[PDB]
Amino acid sequence: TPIATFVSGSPSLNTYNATTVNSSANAFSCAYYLQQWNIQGLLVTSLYLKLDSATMGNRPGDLNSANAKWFTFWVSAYLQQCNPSGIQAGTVSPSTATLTDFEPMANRSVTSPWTYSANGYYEPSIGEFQVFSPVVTGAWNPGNIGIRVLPVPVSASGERYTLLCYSLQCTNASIFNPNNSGTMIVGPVLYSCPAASLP
Amino acid sequence: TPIATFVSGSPSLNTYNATTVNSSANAFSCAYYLQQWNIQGLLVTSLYLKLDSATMGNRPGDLNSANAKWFTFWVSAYLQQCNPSGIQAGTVSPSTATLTDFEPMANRSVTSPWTYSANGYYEPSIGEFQVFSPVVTGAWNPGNIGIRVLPVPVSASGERYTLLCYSLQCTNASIFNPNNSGTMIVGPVLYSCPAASLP
Amino acid sequence: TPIATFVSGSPSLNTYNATTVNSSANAFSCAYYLQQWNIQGLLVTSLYLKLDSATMGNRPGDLNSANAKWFTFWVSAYLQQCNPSGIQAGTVSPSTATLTDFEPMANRSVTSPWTYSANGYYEPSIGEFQVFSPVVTGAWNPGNIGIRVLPVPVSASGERYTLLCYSLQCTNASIFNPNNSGTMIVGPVLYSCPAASLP
Repeated sequence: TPIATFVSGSPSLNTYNATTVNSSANAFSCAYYLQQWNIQGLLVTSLYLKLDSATMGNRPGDLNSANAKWFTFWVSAYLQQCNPSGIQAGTVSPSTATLTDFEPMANRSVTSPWTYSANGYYEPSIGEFQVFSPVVTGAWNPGNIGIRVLPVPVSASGERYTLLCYSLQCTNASIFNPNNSGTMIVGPVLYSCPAASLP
Repeated sequence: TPIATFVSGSPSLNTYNATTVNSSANAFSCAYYLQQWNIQGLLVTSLYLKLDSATMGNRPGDLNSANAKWFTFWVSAYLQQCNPSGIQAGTVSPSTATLTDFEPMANRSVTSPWTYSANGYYEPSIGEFQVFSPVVTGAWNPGNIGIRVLPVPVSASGERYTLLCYSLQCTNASIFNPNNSGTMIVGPVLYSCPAASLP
Repeated sequence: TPIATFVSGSPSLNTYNATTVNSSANAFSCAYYLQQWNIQGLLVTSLYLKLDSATMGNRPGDLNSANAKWFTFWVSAYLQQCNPSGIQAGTVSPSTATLTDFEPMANRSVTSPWTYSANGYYEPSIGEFQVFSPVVTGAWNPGNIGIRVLPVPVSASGERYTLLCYSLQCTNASIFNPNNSGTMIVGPVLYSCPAASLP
C-alpha cells in the first residue's frame, strides 16, 4: 500500500517491558506506547514514555547516580539485531508490510556511528530540540523535559542500522534519587523524518 | 478512503464566530481557520487564530483583566455536544467520512477530565510547547506567543470526549488591556497526534 | 494520486549548487537535500543544509560581515520564475504530478509580499521558531541554530508566489568570519503547512 503502520507497547503504560539508560549508565525498565506511519516514504512517529519508581528497578544512591537528569530511549525497526531499548513485537499493517519499512533514512548530518551495547549510554548533542512539560506524581519533580531527537547510525557486528534516538533531559535532578517515590509520563512526542524505503 | 480531510472557519480571518476564554475568565470572539487530515489514523491539524480589538468584545479594565496574558482555544470534532470554542460546521472529504473521524485518540498521559463549561477557563500545564512570533498591528505588543498544545479528555453530561487544547501564552500583557487597539494573528500552528479511529 | 513527492539536491551534501544570503547581504553557495510530500493537500518538507568554508565563496572580513549570524534559505516550487536560493531540478512522483503541486498555500497571517531579488536578504520576524544543534567541524562554533520558518508571499514581475522561508540564526558569530575554517550541517529540518492544491 502507499501507507503502512506499526503499533507496539502498552496502551495503559502499565506494562514496563522496555529499557532506558541514564547519564550515570544506570539501566531502568520503562513503559512506552509507539505508533508509527510510513506515508509514501515519510516516517511519522508518536511516542509516549513512562517511568515509575515502583517498577523501574534499583536506583543507586551515590551522588552521581542520584543527580542524573538525562536518559536515552531508542525506537528501532530491528527488534532482534539492534534493539537497545527493548521495543516489543507489535502489529504491522497491511499484512504485506514488514517492520524494516519503518527504518529511518540515514541522517545526512552524522556518519560516525554509535557502537551498540545492551546497556551503553549514548548522548546525542546534535539535532532537533523539543520541550515538554511532563505529567508527574508523588515526590518526582523533574520540571520541563527537553527532548533531543534524531535518526542515529548504529554499528552492530559489521552492520549499520539507523535508529531513532530520544534524549530526555530533566530540568531538575529528582527521578533517579532513590529517596523520591513517584511517576512521570511524557507524550505524545511526535517526530517526522524521511523513511529509508517506500512501503 | 485512507485519507479524510476537514476544513472550517474564515479563510480571510474576517468572520469572528469562534470563542476563546482568557486567564481572567473573560470570553472573546475570535477568527480561526482550521484544516485537518486523518491519514490512516494520524491526525494532522493546521490552525490560524486572530483577535481584533474592534470585534473581540468588551474588555474589562480591572487590573487582573487588563493584565491577562494566556487564553485557551479548543478544536473539537463534536460541534453540538462538546464545542467550547464554537468551531463552525465545515466540509468533510470524502462524502463517506464524518467529523467524528477527526477525534484525537485519548491522551495516554492524562485521564482526569476537564468539566466542560461554555465559558469556563481551562489552563493546561502539561504537554508539548511551541513558540511563535505573532503578526500584530496597532498598539498590541504581546511579544512571543508560547503555545501549550495537547489532546485533553473533557467530560460533558456523562460522556467523555477528547478535544485539542491550545493555550496561547503572551510574553507581555497588552492585548486584553482596553486602552490598546490592534490585532494579532498567529499561525499556521501545526499539531499532530494519533487519531481515535481510521477513516 | 492522493500523494505526490519531490526530491532535489545533493544526497552527499557535497555538491554546493544552491544560494543563501546572510544578514550582511553577502551571498554564499551551499548544499542542501530537499524531500517533500503533498499528502492530499498537506505539504510536508524535510530539509538539510550545509555550509563549508572551502566552497561557500569569499567571506568579506569587515566587522559587520564577519559578525553576521543569520542567513536565509528559500524552498521554491517555481524553479524558473521565483527561485532565490537556486533549488535544482529534481524528481516529481508520480509522473502525472508537477512541481507546482508543492506550492504552499498562502500564509493567512501575512499579505504584504517580499520583492524578489537574486541576491536580496529577507529576514522574517514572524512565524514558527524551532531549535537545532548543528553538526560542526573545524573552528566553526555557531552554537545552537534557531530556525524561523514560514510560508511567505513573494512578488516578482506582477506575479505572486508563496515560498517557504527559513531564517537560520546562529547563537555565535563564527561561520562568516574569514579567519575561521570549518563546516556546518543542520537537519533534517521538518516543516508542515497546507498546500495550495490537491495532487
